[PDB]
Amino acid sequence: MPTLLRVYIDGPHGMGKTTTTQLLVADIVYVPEPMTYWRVLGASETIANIYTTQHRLDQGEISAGDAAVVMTSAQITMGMPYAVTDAVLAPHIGGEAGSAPPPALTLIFDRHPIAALLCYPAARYLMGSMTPQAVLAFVALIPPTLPGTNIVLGALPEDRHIDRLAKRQRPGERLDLAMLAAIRRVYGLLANTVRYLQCGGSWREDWGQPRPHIGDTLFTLFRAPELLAPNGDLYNVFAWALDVLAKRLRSMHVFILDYDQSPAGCRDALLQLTSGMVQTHVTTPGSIPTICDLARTFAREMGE
Amino acid sequence: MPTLLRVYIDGPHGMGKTTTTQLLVALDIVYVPEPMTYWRVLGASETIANIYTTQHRLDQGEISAGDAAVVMTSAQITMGMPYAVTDAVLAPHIGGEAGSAPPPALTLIFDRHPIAALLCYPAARYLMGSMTPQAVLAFVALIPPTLPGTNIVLGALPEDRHIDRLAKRQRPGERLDLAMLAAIRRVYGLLANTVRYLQCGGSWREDWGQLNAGPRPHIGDTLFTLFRAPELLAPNGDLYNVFAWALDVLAKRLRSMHVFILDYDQSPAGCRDALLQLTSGMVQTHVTTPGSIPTICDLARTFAREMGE
Ligand SMILES: O=c1[nH]c(=O)n([C@H]2C[C@H](O)[C@@H](CO)O2)cc1/C=C/Br
Ligand SMILES: O=c1[nH]c(=O)n([C@H]2C[C@H](O)[C@@H](CO)O2)cc1/C=C/Br
Repeated sequence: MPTLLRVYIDGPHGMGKTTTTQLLVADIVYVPEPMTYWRVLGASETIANIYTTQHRLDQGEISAGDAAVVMTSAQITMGMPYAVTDAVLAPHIGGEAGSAPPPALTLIFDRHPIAALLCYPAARYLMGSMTPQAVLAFVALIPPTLPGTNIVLGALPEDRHIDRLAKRQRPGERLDLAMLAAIRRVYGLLANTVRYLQCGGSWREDWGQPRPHIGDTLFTLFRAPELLAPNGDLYNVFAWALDVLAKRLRSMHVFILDYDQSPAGCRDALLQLTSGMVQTHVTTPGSIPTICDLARTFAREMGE
Repeated sequence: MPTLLRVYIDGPHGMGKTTTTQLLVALDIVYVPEPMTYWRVLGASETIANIYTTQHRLDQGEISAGDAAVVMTSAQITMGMPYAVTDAVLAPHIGGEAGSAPPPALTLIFDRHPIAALLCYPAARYLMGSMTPQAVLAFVALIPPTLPGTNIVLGALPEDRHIDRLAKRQRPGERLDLAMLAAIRRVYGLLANTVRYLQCGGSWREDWGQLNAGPRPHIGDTLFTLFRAPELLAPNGDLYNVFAWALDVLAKRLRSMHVFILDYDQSPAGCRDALLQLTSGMVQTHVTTPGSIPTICDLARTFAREMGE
């Protein structure tokens, strides 16, 4: 069976992810952000909706709970194209290519399902607009990590990123620096959690508070009072959700892209990170054509 | 190599599903209750009361269509949470199908299945106007992979006996809405058909234009018919590719399930016995370790203790 190489460009927004990633593509397909689904298809102006709710809450115009139903609902719309894409792609993915020949196909996904199912929801809770239980519901629904999941997260100084973000302002966005901090922190903890997990870290054994300290992983976010029994013990439901987060993240292949550089530079770098990524076999002869079409139809229909 | 028997009893509420689940376990077996405590306090405060109140305000016209959808969707996420985590932890303990084959080492009787929270109630709420079809399809896209030996028992009870039954008991927060009752009844009815249609070779794509335990049903009698929504249709008339991909998943998820029908129009013990009879010819699965049984047993035990009653 021929091999496929899937790469998921992810990280905080405003770092130049999309720009540099189309820049290297345009055997290689680029799956963009489902902007059309966000703005029109699934609902109208989801982005605007998200940034507006926060602001009304920020300004005391709504309660933390109103911001939460809207926020939760919006996050459902946000990752819908990602959930179906993973779901349909899942059967075609086989085991890792002996890592391997040039892959018969390279998919450049602009973000992975975890952004909408884990990262953004976490950021919003850190922003006071999502319940830690809603977040934990998103985690529980995270699809099993298919082999060959290479996530490229980005690295960029804060003030440089604020400069860059001043422009990557999706339709109806608000330059919220606290959200930028929250999301940077969330993607930071995540890079740390993957390592902690890959280095043998056990959240249940470390809960009591080489490899990162549990206090520097996503597990810290869930020491939320809402998640605890009157005796301080995490409820089992929530603990089982942390077990899921743990097995979904431990098999993901993480790579870092320093965005503090020129477009051709960021782009070159990304082409560099490619040599250590895990590729896989497709399950059928028709997998490559069918995957290629999938990717081209997503772009065509939802890219904006 | 031990074998496990999983049985999810599902269907519209108010049919007596839980008494009969419990009676059956009173006759080894382990019962996994509805996570009423998660819905009342752990995940959110009075989630069921919220659902019935939100639809009401929508109905009364106090809240607006989208105001309700935003509440219904968040309420549906909370309702399904315990179901989705329990499924995710179970998954790696489930091995190949064995059949019903000798007595299983462990028998798990679940009150409802993940699709109740991620498909049925949401599809029912869509029909009630309190949810959008895009969102229902969003949930559908997140329906976890169907593990082998996924035996689902749906109930059958006459519309009238059901209404009376509903009319007698009292859920906390629930409100007698026979419009939702009919909605939930039709939805579980399309589900039953859907499984059979898929198991009879149907391809919703082949038959989209047309919109065993019996013959193959007409696509219009399956759940695919709820998605002929204008908002899911492109200008050219067909469904946008996102939504059609969601329906492919729905097909994949339900075609490997083993669905059974239990008639609830009999005494509690009658139902107890009718279900004990369907159970005999239900597909078992091996576990992935002898020690998966103890584990599985305890997971079920803790779930009950923590979220039941
Ligand atoms: O879950 C999400 N939620 C969210 O708030 N965003 C924001 C970031 C930026 O404002 C704009 C474009 O990424 O939308 C992205 C996603 C991505 C999901 Br895949
Ligand atoms: O998704 C759901 N949503 C919903 O409205 N309910 C209602 C039914 C009844 O009124 C009450 C108890 O099941 O809650 C059940 C479920 C259970 C899903 Br698992």
